[PDB]
Amino acid sequence: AVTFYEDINYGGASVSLQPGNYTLSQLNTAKIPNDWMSSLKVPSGWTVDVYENDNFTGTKWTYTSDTPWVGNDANDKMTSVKIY
Amino acid sequence: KAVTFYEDINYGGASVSLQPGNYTLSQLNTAKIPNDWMSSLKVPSGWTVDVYENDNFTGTKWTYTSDTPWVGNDANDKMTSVKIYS
Ligand SMILES: [Ca+2]
Ligand SMILES: [Ca+2]
Ligand SMILES: [Ca+2]
Ligand SMILES: [Ca+2]
Repeated sequence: AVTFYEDINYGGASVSLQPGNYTLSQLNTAKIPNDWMSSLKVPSGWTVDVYENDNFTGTKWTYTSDTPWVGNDANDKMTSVKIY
Repeated sequence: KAVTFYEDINYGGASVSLQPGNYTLSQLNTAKIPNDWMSSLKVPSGWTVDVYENDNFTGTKWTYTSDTPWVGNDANDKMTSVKIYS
């Protein structure tokens, strides 16, 4: 599973998700708010595509390993996400 | 690294740089890229650009993997939505 974090360097509230394609509604149901994610852990061999807008549209930021900082553009922008 | 779209062939005219992602017509226009406008593009190494004729990634699809001074006659001024990925 992938773990998403509120704050940089794996800080604040955290929620883990198995692979899948999660819309904003599905994220909210798992207690992940909109425009909230700052860091994440990604198991080796997995890809996380973070989308700026809902339904897997808008800018996409790709992570293939643990990161304490998603970057200036990606920070607090996650609205949908694909994990595969 | 970003994809730069140009108004005219040979990287001419107005230009807009875009990060990877799946952009609908609405999102393209918000990024200041008009409909049916793109004529050439620069593509970062190892990136793929899927240019769609219609909205929501439908219609004819043209694919580019390097700097392209001439998108081709069919593709020219037809970009309405686009997927950029590595
Ligand atoms: Ca945050
Ligand atoms: Ca967002
Ligand atoms: Ca043009
Ligand atoms: Ca078109």
